[PDB]
Amino acid sequence: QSNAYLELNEIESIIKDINTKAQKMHSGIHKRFYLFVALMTEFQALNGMRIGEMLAIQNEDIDFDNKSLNINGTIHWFHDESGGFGVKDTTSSYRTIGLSSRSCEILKKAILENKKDSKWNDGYLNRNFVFTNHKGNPMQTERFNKILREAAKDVGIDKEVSSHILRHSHISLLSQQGVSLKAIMDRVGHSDHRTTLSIYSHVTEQMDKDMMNKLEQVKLG
Amino acid sequence: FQSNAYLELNEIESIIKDINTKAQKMHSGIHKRFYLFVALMTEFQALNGMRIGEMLAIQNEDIDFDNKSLNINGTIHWFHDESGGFGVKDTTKTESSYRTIGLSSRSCEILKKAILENKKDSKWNDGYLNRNFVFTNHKGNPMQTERFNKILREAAKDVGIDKEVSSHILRHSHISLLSQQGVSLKAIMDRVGHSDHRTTLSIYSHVTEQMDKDMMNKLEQVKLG
Ligand SMILES: [Cl-]
Ligand SMILES: [Cl-]
Ligand SMILES: [Cl-]
Ligand SMILES: [Cl-]
Repeated sequence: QSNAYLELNEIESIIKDINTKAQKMHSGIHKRFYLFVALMTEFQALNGMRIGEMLAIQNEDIDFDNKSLNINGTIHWFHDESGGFGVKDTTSSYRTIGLSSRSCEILKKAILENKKDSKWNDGYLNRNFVFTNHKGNPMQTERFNKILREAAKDVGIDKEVSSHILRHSHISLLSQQGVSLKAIMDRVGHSDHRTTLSIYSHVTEQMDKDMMNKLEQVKLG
Repeated sequence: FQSNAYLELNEIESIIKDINTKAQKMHSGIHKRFYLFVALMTEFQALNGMRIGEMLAIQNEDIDFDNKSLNINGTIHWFHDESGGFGVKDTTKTESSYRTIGLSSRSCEILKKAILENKKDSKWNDGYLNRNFVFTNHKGNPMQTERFNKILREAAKDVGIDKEVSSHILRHSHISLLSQQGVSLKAIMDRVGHSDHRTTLSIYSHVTEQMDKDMMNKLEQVKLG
């Protein structure tokens, strides 16, 4: 839609709820799921990629020195020869975007958890994915979304929620910060431009309506 | 098109302050009046973005203080009317940039100040020919643009601005401000009119290009856990 996004503070509150669930948990498997969904929720709100793209991120795709991420495939959901579930497709939404410092922490945290489980948990088959379940597979979309809805509801948000709304939220954020439609698309990808353009329009129209309000603040004498 | 192409808010603020400071030091009531009015005009154009000719053509009846709006319906033509008033308001339709714009409280304040001063003069000063203009000299005429520019220039010099200045830069400054506030080009255009749109366009593009470059810098402030 046109109003199909969340406010930063709504998302913050979602992430805090999920982290809270993560902390009460005893099962390490459940803890990892909730921990990671919290990371993924923030990451997507802060970077705007599709969920399929975020699930496909691998260690080599990140460049922490230059604070950039190379987005170059999505998940195909079938088993590879090793039993691993979910395989990366390399096969033109391909792009390189910039990572904030926060986004880098998020990635480092994911990778740290992954090094540890790789090393200590026999069931964790490292295939170099970053956002993984306890088996080292890219987390399944349906699972991420389920946890996200449940949190959103628990937190009293009324809107329907899913990974899409997070991507939309990032587009809404870039709009509010005065980024141009073209720059937003370089970052978020040229796919589904109708939706992107629809959000851009809605937001920039609110900003225009706020014009006299902002000018009210300006006194020079 | 450049940073020399408009003024920062604080540069405008210094200019106004310098102009008012000069006004306070003056003996001649006529000179003090010019300076006081140049200062009001400088702020008003910076806050509103009209061309100087349109600002000079503002009359009491064009202002709607209750709805905080201004009706921009004419510009000044520099010739004498049949009573000897210099500068006449032209409202011809074809040179149409006519528009209604919103005024801020400060802009309203500014207008009320100028009008109050004109009322004093209209009542006491025999040589004030009252034609309802707001931004006037002591004869009741719309102030001449060169006398505004000359004072504006000296203010800029004295305050250390090393840009080329005239009324235009104030209009450009307003456009720059609305661009930094994330106002769409369509909205800017409705407020400031379509005249010299090549310039409006180039300012908007320059600023929006700056804002795009500042993207990562802005995002660095975003943290949600
Ligand atoms: Cl963290
Ligand atoms: Cl999963
Ligand atoms: Cl005042
Ligand atoms: Cl004059």
